[PDB]
Amino acid sequence: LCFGQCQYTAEEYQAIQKALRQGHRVINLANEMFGYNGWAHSITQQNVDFVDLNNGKFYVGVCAFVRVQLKDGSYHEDVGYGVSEGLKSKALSLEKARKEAVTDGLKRALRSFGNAL
Amino acid sequence: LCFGQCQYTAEEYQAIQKALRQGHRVINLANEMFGYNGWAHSITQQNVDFVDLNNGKFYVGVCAFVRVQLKDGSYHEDVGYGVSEGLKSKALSLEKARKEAVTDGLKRALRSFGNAL
Amino acid sequence: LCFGQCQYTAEEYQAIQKALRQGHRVINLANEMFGYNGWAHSITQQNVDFVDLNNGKFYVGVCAFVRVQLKDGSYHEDVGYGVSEGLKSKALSLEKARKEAVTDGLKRALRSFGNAL
Amino acid sequence: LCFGQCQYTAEEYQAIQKALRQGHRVINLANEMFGYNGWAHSITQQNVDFVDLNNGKFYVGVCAFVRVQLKDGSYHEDVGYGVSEGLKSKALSLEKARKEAVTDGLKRALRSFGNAL
Amino acid sequence: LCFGQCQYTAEEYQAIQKALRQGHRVINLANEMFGYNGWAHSITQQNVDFVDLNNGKFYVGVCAFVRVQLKDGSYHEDVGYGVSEGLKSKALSLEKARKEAVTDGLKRALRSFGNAL
Amino acid sequence: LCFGQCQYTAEEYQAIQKALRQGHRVINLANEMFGYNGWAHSITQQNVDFVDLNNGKFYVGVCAFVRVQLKDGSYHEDVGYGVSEGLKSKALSLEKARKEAVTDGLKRALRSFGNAL
Amino acid sequence: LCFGQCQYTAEEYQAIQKALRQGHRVINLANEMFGYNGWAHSITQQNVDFVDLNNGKFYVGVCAFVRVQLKDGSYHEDVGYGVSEGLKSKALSLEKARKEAVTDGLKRALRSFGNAL
Amino acid sequence: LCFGQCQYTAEEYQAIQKALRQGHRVINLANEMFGYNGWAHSITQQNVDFVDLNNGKFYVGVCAFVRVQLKDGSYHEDVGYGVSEGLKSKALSLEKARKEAVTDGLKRALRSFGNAL
Amino acid sequence: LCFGQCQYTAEEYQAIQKALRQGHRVINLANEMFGYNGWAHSITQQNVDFVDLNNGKFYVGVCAFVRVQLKDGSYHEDVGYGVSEGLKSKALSLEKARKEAVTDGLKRALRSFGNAL
Amino acid sequence: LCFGQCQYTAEEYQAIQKALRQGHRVINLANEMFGYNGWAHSITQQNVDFVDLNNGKFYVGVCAFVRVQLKDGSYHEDVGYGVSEGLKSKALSLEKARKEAVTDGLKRALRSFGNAL
Amino acid sequence: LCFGQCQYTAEEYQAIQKALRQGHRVINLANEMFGYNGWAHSITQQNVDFVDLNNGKFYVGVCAFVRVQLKDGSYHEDVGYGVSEGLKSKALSLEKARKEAVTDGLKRALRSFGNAL
Repeated sequence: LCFGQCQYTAEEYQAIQKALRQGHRVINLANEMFGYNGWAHSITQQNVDFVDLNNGKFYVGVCAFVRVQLKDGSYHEDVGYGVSEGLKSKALSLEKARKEAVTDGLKRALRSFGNAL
Repeated sequence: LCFGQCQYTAEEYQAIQKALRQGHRVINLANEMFGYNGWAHSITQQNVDFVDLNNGKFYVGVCAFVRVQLKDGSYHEDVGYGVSEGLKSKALSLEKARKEAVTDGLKRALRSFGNAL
Repeated sequence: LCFGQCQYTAEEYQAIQKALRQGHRVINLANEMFGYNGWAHSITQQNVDFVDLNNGKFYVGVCAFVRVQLKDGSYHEDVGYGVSEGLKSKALSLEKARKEAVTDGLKRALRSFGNAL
Repeated sequence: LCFGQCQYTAEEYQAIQKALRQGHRVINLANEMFGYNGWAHSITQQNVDFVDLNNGKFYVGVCAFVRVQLKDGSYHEDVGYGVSEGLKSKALSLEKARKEAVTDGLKRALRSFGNAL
Repeated sequence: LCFGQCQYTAEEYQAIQKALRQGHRVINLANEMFGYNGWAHSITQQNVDFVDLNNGKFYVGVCAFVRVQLKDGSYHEDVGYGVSEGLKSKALSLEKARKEAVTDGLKRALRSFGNAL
Repeated sequence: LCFGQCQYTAEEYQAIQKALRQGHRVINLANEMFGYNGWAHSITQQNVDFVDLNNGKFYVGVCAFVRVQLKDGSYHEDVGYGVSEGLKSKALSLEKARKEAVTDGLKRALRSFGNAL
Repeated sequence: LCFGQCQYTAEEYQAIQKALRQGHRVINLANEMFGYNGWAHSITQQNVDFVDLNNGKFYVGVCAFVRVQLKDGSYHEDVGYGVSEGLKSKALSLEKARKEAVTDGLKRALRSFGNAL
Repeated sequence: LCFGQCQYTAEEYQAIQKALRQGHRVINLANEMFGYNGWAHSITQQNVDFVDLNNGKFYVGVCAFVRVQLKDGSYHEDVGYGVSEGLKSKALSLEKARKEAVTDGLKRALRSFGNAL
Repeated sequence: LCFGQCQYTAEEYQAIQKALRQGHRVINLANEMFGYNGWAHSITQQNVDFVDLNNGKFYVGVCAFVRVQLKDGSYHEDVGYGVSEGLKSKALSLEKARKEAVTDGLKRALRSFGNAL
Repeated sequence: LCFGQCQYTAEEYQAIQKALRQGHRVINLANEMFGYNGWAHSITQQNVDFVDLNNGKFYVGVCAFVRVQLKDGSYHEDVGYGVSEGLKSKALSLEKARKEAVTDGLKRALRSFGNAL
Repeated sequence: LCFGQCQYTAEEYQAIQKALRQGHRVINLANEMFGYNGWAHSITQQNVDFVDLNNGKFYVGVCAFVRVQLKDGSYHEDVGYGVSEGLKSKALSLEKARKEAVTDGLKRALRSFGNAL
């Protein structure tokens, strides 16, 4: 059926659970375990907490919520934070903080499914 | 069926209830009890109560609502709070407070299902 | 069927009513009576009434609405209030008040189903 | 069927009407008459009319709308008011007023079904 | 069927119309005529027109819309007004005005169904 | 069927039209013609145009829209206005104006169905 | 069927068209042509353009949109305007303008169906 | 079927197209071509561009969008503009401008169906 | 079927495509190609960019989005702009600009279907 | 079926893919490849970034999002930008910028389907 | 079936996964792997972080969220950032930043499906 409506078989579910019980690495692990079409992730919220200028340096902090969903319908959502310090230009700091926040949120949300992740 | 619409069997329900009657640890317990696809959790609301600057120290407090849902449809929601004191940088304090709030909310919401959690 | 659509049997309903006629304790009682998947609770509204600073002390009051729902569809909603006085730090006072409000609301809403609760 | 969609039988309806023709007490009466799963109640609106400080005393007034619904679908909604005077602390006055308002609204809404209530 | 979808029988409709052709009293009359599950009422809107302080007295006026609905689906809505004068305390005046407004609205809306009401 | 979905019979429609071709009086006429469950009325909008204080007198004007609907689905909506002059107290003037506006709107909307009304 | 879903017969449609090809008068004509349950009208928008005070006289102008709908589903909407000049009191001017606007809108919208109207 | 869902026959469509290929006049033409129940028109938006006072004269301009729809479902929408100059009173200018705008919009939208209109 | 749900036949589609491969003129072409009931157009957005007063002259610019839809469901949307310069009166400039914008948008959107348009 | 719900055949899909693998020109190419009824395009968002006046010259920049959709349901969305410099009049600059933005967005969005575009 | 509802076959899924395990280049790779109708992409959010003027130079930073969806229903969303520095004109900087942000977001979102991308 369509994504979010299919169901696993007994053997497939058992194998997946056994493997589970035991950021490119985590993405590769997820693709190998669930399959390229077996999982999805999205961003539900993001905002900038503060942007401060020190003596020629920028300090930035970003928050982001990441939602991970499976083919069956189960989901997990967690928060991620990104920080950049000691940089000279605003753009690089903001870019790094925003990307790191999303990556950390994805990692934390994907850890909830098992110890392997 | 799809998540949120399936139903347990008599034997499975009895076994789950017997086991129930009796934050990585609680996550592992939940995955072992309900299964990797048997439970879900989400964040419904979050806000910053206050950010104050003392004599070189930051005090922060964060609130968060966490909703836990099962395969059948039952759900439980509870509040969690995170606090950071004595830190030097704003970003670390905010990150720690936000993550701790979500973790505490998840723990409290997952305790409502039984004594084992 | 799915949660919120199932119906009780005559014998089960009679037994539940007889037991009913007669905050970890109330949670345990509810789980024993209705079952781990037989009841649910949620938070519909919450706000801070006031935060005042006395001579080195914080006074806080919080309101919260708690909704309790059963497997059949019946529901009960009630208000709860939490107060903290004599504390030194804002964060602890707020946390205690917020949690106590939710707990009191849950207790009051769960009392409406019978004398046992 | 699900709550809000079932229908009474002729004998059950006749018995209920005969009994009807004739705040823990009213709750017990309702549970005995309709059953623990035969009625529900909720809060639709609530607000604080005024908070005034006299010579060391607090005067408070609260309004609340309470909606009572039955298994069949019939419903009744009424207003309730709570007042607190002569108290010393704001939190206790607010708590008492809010709870009393909800209780009075529930009583008034539950009186509309018959003389027994 | 569910409330708001059932239909009367010819004899029942004829008897009800004959009886109709001819605030606890009106409530009792309605319950006797339509039945405890044969009618419903609700509040759609309410507001405070003005609150004025005279030489130690409070003058208050409240408006309210009341909607009455039957089992078949027919409905009638009317306005009600409540006034309090000569009182000393704000809370009692507001409570009396608000309750009287709802009661008057219910009476006026219930009069539209026939002369008996 | 439910209200707003039923249909008339040929003889009933012919009789109703013949009678039609030819504020308690108009309400009684409508109830006698269409039946206690054959018509409905509601308020869609209402506002206060102005409140002015003359030399000890209040002048008030109110607008209201009234919608009348039948069992089949046909409907008619019209405006009504209420005015009060020469009164001493604000509350009585407002009450009279508001009620008169609704009554006039109902009359005008009910006149559109025929000459008898 | 329900209003807005029925369909005419060939003979009835032909007769209606022949009669069509050829404010109480227009209302009577419409009721005679389409039937008391064959047409409907409503108000979609209304506002006050201006209220000016001359040397003891009030000038008022009101706009209104009127929508006319038939049993089949066809509809026509048109604008109407009402003006009052030379009056002494605000309330009468406003009432007359508002009613005249609705009447003119109804007339203009009902003229679009044929020359007879 | 209901309006907006019926379909033409081959002969009727051919005749209508042949006639088409070739503001009371345009309304009469449309009623003769499509039928009294074969077309509809409505107003989707209207606003006042400007109102300026010259040396004792009013200049007004109004915009309006008119949507024309047929029985099958096809539709056409176009803009219309109305202007009044040299008038003495505001009300007459506004009325004339508003009505002329709607009429012009209807004409322009009805021209899109063919050369005959 | 209803508009927006029908489908072409193979021969009709082939003929239409062959003819396509090759503002009253474009309207006539569209009506001849698709048919009077084979195409539709609408306005989705419109606004005034600026209105400036030079030495006795008005400069105006208007934007408009035009959406063209066919019987099958295919659609095309494009922007149109209208400009008026050297005029003496505001109303004529605005009218001309607004109408020209819609016409240009219609032309551009209708050109996307083929070279013939 | 209706647009956005049909499906290609194996041979047609293979031919289209082979042709794909390899602003009037791109429009002609798209119409020849997918067909006059095989593709659609729309505008989802547009805004003006800035309008600055230099020494007698206007500088303008416009952004636009363009969404391209096919008969099956696949879609692609991309951003386009338009710039005008050295012009004398505001209207021409704005018109050119807005049209160029939409054209560039359409081109970029249509390039994503293959190398031929 | 329609896009977002179809399902892969076992052999096709296996081949796609094997190929996956291993910005025109990435677009070509995606079209070759999934097919011209096998994938889609869209923009969910975009904003300008800051626009600063240095000594004759413009510094710009843009954020964008890109959502990639497949035929089955699986999806992945990621953030992209674009920066422009050292440019002389605002328009070129903004255009380059906005386009680069979307391209980077597309690349990052498309990398999540496998190592080949």
